[PDB]
Amino acid sequence: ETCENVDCGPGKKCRMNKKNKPRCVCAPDCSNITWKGPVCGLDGKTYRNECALLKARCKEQPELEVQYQGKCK
Repeated sequence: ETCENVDCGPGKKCRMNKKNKPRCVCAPDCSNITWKGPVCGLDGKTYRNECALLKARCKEQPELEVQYQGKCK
């Protein structure tokens, strides 16, 4: 019933939802990133930046990566 003493692991952080229940939500660390502009994902969708691609990777697509820098065609 609280975020205290709850370890979500790497890439996740605990957060209380609208029901006062602690949940592990995707909170990827993006400090290691080099290119800071938009990136084209292996799903063919552009992401405003890699940080966002990592969030989506963690939330829905495990095999998602950057297939090239810049916007997708």
